[PDB]
Amino acid sequence: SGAIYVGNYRVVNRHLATHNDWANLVWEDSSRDLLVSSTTAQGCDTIARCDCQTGVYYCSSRRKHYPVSFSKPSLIFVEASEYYPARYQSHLMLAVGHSEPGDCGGILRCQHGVVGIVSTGGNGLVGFADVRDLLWLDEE
Ligand SMILES: COC[C@]1(C(=O)N2CCC[C@H](C(N)=O)C2)CCCCO1
Ligand SMILES: [Zn+2]
Repeated sequence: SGAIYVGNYRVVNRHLATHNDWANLVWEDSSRDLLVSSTTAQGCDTIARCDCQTGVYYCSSRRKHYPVSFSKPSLIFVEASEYYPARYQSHLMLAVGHSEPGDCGGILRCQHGVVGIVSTGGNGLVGFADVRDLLWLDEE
């Protein structure tokens, strides 16, 4: 589990969104595994606006932050799970690292701020849903 709290927005994995998130919905995209809801309190996270390919992510199943090198956001085939059929997930970045069920939502960050959140795992790989192109998260 986990979310990004920027401005008056809460960014979560779409597959982990709560009823309150759907009742206060700002934007959602199944192909990216992302959903954004509105919040009453202002958040403290800042979004990175860059092309970094190195950063650090939080792995809840290890209670540890790991430095990683990651691919550029791309269209990647993800195997069937209990949340989605086998499909192409867009704006996904892969790295070598531990990610098991429960780790979705952990933040990936670089020197500029938050880059994205854990969205996929298994096989010694971790995949992150990028948020750096969502410029509107910085306003309103
Ligand atoms: C932390 O990821 C959890 C999981 C995963 O990759 N899933 C399951 C959750 C949805 C993910 C997706 N974005 O399509 C795919 C569990 C299934 C296999 C090991 O990793
Ligand atoms: Zn950066």
